[PDB]
Amino acid sequence: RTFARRARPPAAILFSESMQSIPLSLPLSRTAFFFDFDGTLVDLAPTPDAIQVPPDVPVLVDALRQLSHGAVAIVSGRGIDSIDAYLNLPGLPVAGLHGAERRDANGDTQRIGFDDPRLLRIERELAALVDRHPGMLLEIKGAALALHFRNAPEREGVARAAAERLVADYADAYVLQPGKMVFEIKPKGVDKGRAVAAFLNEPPFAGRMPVFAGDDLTDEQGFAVANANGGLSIKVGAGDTTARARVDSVAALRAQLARWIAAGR
Amino acid sequence: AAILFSESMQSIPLSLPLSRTAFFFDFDGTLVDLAPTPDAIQVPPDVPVLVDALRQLSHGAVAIVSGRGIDSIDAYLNLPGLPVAGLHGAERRDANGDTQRIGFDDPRLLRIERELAALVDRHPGMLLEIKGAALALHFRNAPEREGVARAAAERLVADYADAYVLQPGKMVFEIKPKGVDKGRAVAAFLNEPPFAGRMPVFAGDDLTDEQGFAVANANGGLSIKVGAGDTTARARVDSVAALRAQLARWIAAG
Ligand SMILES: [Cl-]
Ligand SMILES: [Mg+2]
Ligand SMILES: [Mg+2]
Repeated sequence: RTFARRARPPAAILFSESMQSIPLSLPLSRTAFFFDFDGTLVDLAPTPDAIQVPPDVPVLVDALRQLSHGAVAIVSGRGIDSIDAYLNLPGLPVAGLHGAERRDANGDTQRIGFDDPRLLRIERELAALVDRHPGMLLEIKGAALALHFRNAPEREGVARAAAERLVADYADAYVLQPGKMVFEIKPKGVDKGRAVAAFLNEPPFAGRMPVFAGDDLTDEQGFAVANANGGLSIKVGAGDTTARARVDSVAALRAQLARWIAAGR
Repeated sequence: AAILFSESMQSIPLSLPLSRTAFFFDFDGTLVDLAPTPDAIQVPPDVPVLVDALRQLSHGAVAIVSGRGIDSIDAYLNLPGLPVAGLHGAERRDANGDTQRIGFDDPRLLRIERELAALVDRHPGMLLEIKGAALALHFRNAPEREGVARAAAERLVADYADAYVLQPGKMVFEIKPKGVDKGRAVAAFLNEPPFAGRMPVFAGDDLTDEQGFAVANANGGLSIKVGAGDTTARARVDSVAALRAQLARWIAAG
């Protein structure tokens, strides 16, 4: 009785399942761009509050946004408000907190897990933990928490055991997200891949070839979704990855975006 | 160090490391309920008890930051040597008991005040309110004189733009010395022992507290808005009583 007629997909480029060379150019108005922030567009700093955002970063993101007609999103472990504080690009689509909050292209923001009483109980136990361990840093991120040990590397074991134990106490609602010198605790059932897939179901992203660039373990789910959709996954820096392409550094990734922009306009 | 709040909304934490936290509280509408007139406020004895307990447990890193003057705060709190920034920062008693004033007795303020006293004497309904080092030109009871009030106030501020700023309000134009606001008072405290180096908490209820929220946030701390309204504060509580309940729990956890 009913059919499922589709329009020919706007994507004009497909990447196969193999390692790939980063293209010289991309048809910017048929491509969707998803970027992690720390360690990807901006260098990782000794603490989250110490990152330095060069002026090139907002200029390049905004030019990509213009030339692609809005199909650029930040998909970060930071909160949306933090990303807004550093780029000040009004109305930029942002998935923050590994997908626990997302602002779509209309500017509507959805959040999950904020004000959850269990997070406050987890937070209180981690606060006591970092009290006993100088050099560890507890970062409170709205609906998520980050247990940093970059300045106490000898405490990686106690950070892991504490975070794994608290997550297990609330395993129905929370999940662990390891990262470089950090363990983050975040609501269950949201991730960077799901956030990318949600963007790709909405204008202006829908039907376009996706690009995803990231540097850490959380980003592998973004690479997975970009690959499943025939797109281009770019790992920044060293490490095993499912990304199809790799660049050495934040500067080298930045340089790729700059070339795509120049080739476009 | 140890505890950082990100730029995001935030829940009120169940506890805080009191010996490593700095606390800054607005007074009216934040620690005590709003009143129709300034002297009609009632300060329950809970307020000085909770403030003093936090002062002891944090080893001195508690300050009041209010538009009220220091002497008024002392009259209601009776807490000896409590650090207090009064009159929006125009007077500030530090942790050593020394009071620093900005613009008090300035010859220029008295000249501005004399010009405005001439203006208000001609135009009934207008009222000149004198607030130590700052002035307020009211026209609530003479609303048809708003343009006269605006031109005169702007002209006088312009004659001393080096040192005075104009701030419009509801049926009023405020003339304040430069560098006088709650954010600057917070910032000054955080450059002094025992506040220096500590994660700040700042609680407030209206627009004059927004700069205090911004300073707490810049330092990775906890800004708390009392009541409804748009704010830059990261956390929110429903009421004066609700905020007091948070302080009470933080103390009891200590
Ligand atoms: Cl993820
Ligand atoms: Mg990253
Ligand atoms: Mg107030």
